[PDB]
This record gives sequence, structure tokens and C-alpha cells, in this order.
Amino acid sequence: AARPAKYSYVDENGETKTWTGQGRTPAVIKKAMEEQGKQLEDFLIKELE
Repeated sequence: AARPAKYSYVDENGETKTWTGQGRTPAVIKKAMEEQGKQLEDFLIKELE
């Protein structure tokens, strides 16, 4: 078994942090959903079946 996260996001220089979908939505993911109209697939790195 493994846990290589589920999503990844940026701040300035490149990829900065990652997330699994557990708990409160990360601030950049939240702002992308609400102020850029995005969905999680823009940040997804593994599987979303």
C-alpha cells in the first residue's frame, strides 16, 4: 500500500504543496474553485474515478 497524495498546487516558484481530499479545502484550491471557477481536476495528480 501507498499514499502519494491526490492533488498538488502552487504559490510562485512552482509546485509548493499537496493534498488528499481529507479535511478543510486548502486556501489556493478554495480560491481557484470560487474566484477562477475551476474544479479539482486542474490540481489532480493520481486518480478521480
